Amino acid sequence: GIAVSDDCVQKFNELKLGHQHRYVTFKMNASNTEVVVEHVGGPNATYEDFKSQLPERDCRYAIFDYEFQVDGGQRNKITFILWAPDSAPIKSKMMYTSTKDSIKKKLVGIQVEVQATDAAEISEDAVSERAKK
Repeated sequence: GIAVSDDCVQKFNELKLGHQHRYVTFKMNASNTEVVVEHVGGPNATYEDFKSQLPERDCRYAIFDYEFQVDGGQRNKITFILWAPDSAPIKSKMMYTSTKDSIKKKLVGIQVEVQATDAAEISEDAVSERAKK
């Protein structure tokens, strides 16, 4: 029911098609009618730059273009992150849970999916483990 704004796609395509952003975060608009862009990370922005601003008691969506080395060769995984901390209100968790397939399906090209409910789960450690396979 919640719609996904076109700009969501648009920033996503920048990250994906032109490697313009390291990550894009998405949140429910004030009206709870659409999913909108929260933060755009620049191309050299860090993992900590993303993870540190995640709200302790609210949910978020994100796309992190996760980069790593396999035998010294460069690798990239477009990773889709569902942030849904245990402390977020029921209303919050229900809204993002119901809208996740819609956003994901519009964000063509997702290679890896992570769901995290706390600090260990959204750690770089846990996310790269998933990203490297």
